[PDB]
Amino acid sequence: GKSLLLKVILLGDGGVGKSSLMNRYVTNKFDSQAFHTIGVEFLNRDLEVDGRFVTLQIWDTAGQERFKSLRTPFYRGADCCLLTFSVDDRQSFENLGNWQKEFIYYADVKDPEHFPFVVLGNKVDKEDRQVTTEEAQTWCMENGDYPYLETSAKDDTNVTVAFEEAVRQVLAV
Ligand SMILES: Nc1nc2c(ncn2[C@@H]2O[C@H](COP(=O)(O)OP(=O)(O)NP(=O)(O)O)[C@@H](O)[C@H]2O)c(=O)[nH]1
Ligand SMILES: [Mg+2]
Repeated sequence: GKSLLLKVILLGDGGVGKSSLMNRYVTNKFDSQAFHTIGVEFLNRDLEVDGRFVTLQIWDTAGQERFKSLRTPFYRGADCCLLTFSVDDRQSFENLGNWQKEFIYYADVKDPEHFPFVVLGNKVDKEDRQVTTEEAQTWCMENGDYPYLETSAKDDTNVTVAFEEAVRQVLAV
């Protein structure tokens, strides 16, 4: 019959790698000189998870605060939220709780305690990390027991796994 259509939405500070993550996963391409997203964009991607056929509709958003008004209307209907930071940007990590809360409010999330969130620490390939695997993981345990993954759009480290996990989190609810 039909594939299961699931809507996942990437949220996180400007520069973290959201569009690079979506574009690495969808078209196996990476741009070193990626330009700020100013609105929203979605790309559909087909996969099989646990021998189950899914269409993942990945919504990309502007991470910058000036474009908040453009992205917030598109949060509603998301089946999962990928809260994204960069391992070389302590502020992006510190802003996770803010992203999480902005999602729950504008997505109109009735049951936030059970809503599927996945946290991605991107840019793991880069040498000077400013945020430790341990503190990232501890935050995720303490703030809802969210699965955490370290990713690199650049090297294609854990990108497929992150998006598969988003699907698994959805199917487990
Ligand atoms: N080293 C490295 N650079 C990455 C990685 N992912 C993205 N980048 C780089 O980081 C910059 C920002 O990427 P981008 O995908 O545009 O980030 P964004 O979160 O979508 N930004 P915005 O919210 O403003 O649209 C680009 O120069 C891109 O090449 C990664 O895994 N590793
Ligand atoms: Mg972008």
